[PDB]
Amino acid sequence: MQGVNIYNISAGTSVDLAAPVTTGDIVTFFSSALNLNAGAGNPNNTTLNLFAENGAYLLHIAFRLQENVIIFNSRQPDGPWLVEQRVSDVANQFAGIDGKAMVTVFDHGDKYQVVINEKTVIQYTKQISGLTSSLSYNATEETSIFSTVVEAVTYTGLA
Amino acid sequence: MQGVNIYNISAGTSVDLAAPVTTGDIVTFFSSALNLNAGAGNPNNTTLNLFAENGAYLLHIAFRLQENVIIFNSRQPDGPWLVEQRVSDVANQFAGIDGKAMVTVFDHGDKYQVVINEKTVIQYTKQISGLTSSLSYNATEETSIFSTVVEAVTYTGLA
Ligand SMILES: CC(=O)N[C@H]1[C@@H](Oc2ccc([N+](=O)[O-])cc2)O[C@H](CO)[C@H](O)[C@@H]1O[C@@H]1O[C@H](CO)[C@H](O)[C@H](O)[C@H]1O
Ligand SMILES: CC(=O)N[C@H]1[C@@H](Oc2ccc([N+](=O)[O-])cc2)O[C@H](CO)[C@H](O)[C@@H]1O[C@@H]1O[C@H](CO)[C@H](O)[C@H](O)[C@H]1O
Repeated sequence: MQGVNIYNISAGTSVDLAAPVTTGDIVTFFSSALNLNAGAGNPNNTTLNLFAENGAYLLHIAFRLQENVIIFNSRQPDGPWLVEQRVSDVANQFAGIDGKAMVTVFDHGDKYQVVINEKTVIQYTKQISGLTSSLSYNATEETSIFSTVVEAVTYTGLA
Repeated sequence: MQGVNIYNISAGTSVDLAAPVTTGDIVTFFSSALNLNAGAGNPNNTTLNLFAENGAYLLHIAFRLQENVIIFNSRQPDGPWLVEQRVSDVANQFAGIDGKAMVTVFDHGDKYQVVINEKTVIQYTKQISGLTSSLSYNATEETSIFSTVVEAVTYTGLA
């Protein structure tokens, strides 16, 4: 059965999905703000994460203004960060829409397709496989590029 | 190639899709407001529509607060309106989210699954088949239950 689930994620918190995200599923994060003037992160300004049930970072999306890049990586719950994939020119990815943004992740089985607004920024070859059972939005109340609360909407049971 | 498209639909207007919505695709209408104290409709307070290339209403979603029902119907290019399907208790369908709302439509080929926020309100067996090439949001300032502008996000090329 296809379903839609909605979550309010406050900066620095995580949520367990009522409906896990697997191959064929979609998750979109909505921000009611776009603060490209957030300044230096620590080192990240904002991160959006998809976690496996074992706590592994299946997909880690990090916006780092001080380096003008968007980083994509994975990490076992007990291992070190793996190989980073980077997309340069942050402002460029959000161009066209001001004061807000949306980041969509399509779980394609072997890859995660990440779209910022209407622009696909990367076809991320997975470094770790599995279903996503938790999501998180991490940032400080001072240096995040997104609103204090980010809304996550999942479309599951699609396949 | 899976894609995300965003449209800003002002009340009383329609938009042509850059990427048509077909079987397996999804469209979600986002309202930045939810006025359940709107004046009586005549008879509709708000309607959301998916049109075929020929102008047929593939799916017509009409909210009627005063009558306390949501109407689902289809209309042939030159009319007439077809068989209406109704769902009672409008307020209850939006229960869970205050001051805003989302209506999602899944095109399952033989049916359209409509979900208000997280609740599926109907599995509408199509009366008219075909590709969705445009969308519309109709309402006026005093009768609408939604915001002046409704944002529509389409997820296509999913199948
Ligand atoms: C502070 C900082 O920019 N950290 C970067 C940096 O980390 C290292 C680690 C070790 C050494 N070294 O022994 O010489 C140099 C730099 O580069 C890393 C990539 O090579 C990371 O970018 C790291 O930041 C961390 O990135 C991960 C995701 O990959 C995650 O975002 C962490 O929160 C972040 O600290
Ligand atoms: C005004 C109104 O309530 N229109 C309804 C109604 O149509 C009639 C027809 C005759 C009379 N009357 O002689 O007193 C009153 C109401 O019921 C129709 C269904 O039997 C429709 O629901 C009609 O509204 C129209 O519905 C279609 C979708 O089916 C669409 O929403 C039109 O915009 C709407 O006017």
